Amino acid sequence: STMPPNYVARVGQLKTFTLPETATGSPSDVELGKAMINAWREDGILQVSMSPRQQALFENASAASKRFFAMPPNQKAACVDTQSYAGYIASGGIADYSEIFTVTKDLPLDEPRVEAKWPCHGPCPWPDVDMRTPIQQYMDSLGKSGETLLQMIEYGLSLHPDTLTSLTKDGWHHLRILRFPQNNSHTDYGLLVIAAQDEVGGLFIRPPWVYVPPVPGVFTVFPGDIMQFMTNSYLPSTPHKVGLNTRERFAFAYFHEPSFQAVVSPVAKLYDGQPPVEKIHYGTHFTNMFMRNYPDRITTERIIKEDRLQLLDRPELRTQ
Repeated sequence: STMPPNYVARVGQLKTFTLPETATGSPSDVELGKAMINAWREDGILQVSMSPRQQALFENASAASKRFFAMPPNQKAACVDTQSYAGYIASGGIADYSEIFTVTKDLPLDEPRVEAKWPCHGPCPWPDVDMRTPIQQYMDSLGKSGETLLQMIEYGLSLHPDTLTSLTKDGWHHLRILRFPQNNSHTDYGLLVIAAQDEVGGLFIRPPWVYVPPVPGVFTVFPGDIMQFMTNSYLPSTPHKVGLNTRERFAFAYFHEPSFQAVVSPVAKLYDGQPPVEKIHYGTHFTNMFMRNYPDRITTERIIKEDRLQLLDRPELRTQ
């Protein structure tokens, strides 16, 4: 077993599926959607086989990840932006700290949303184009898989068409490039979390702890908090923790998210009788989570100094 030491968990026997290239509402899509829902309600997590074209993009993105983390520390620490939370975040012989490079929506300085000084909207601090192109193409392939999974959920739950896919139009998709060093419970604010890992392993989940073994050629998908809110605990939020192994581990964390301007509301079908009157504005939910997780960041201080949080109450940031 590739399980990190000093940890006690059960090995997971997850179901593996193959997503169709285009969800059309065929009887094959309805049967596949219902099978994925039962897997999420029983084990809390399922695996999806990568297409051979997606495997090439994962290898290119994994190569650009190791090339970035091989740079000197001061060259990586300079990858910070004052308008966007994307960039490098550190922990502390070779290395001994957990490093993360978040990639939010990359918008130039002349974009209307960045000119209006909206919170979290800004350029992405890429160190070079050699890292920007492969990681961007990897996010585009994960965006296609994330949308097909949402169409599977609407077909399995027999929801009205475009019930979930209409929220992710220009969605605030962001990717978290992780690196965990040698050994010598977190949540997830979103609809679906697509995670890909190497052969080292160290991912643990909590069914509705269980170790997720590394399987070549597949990525793992588990819902988050926003999915549980809309579905009335039908698809529960799966907590995840990472354990340090004997060797360095590289992994990805993709978040298929609604639009920054979209306001999610519970599904009236999945609620007995009347649904709650509560509504979550994702733009306010996203900024509140990053301002709490990264308080000492220059991005948070600028939002506080320039008082950009007052823009979250304007209707232009709530209609899309």
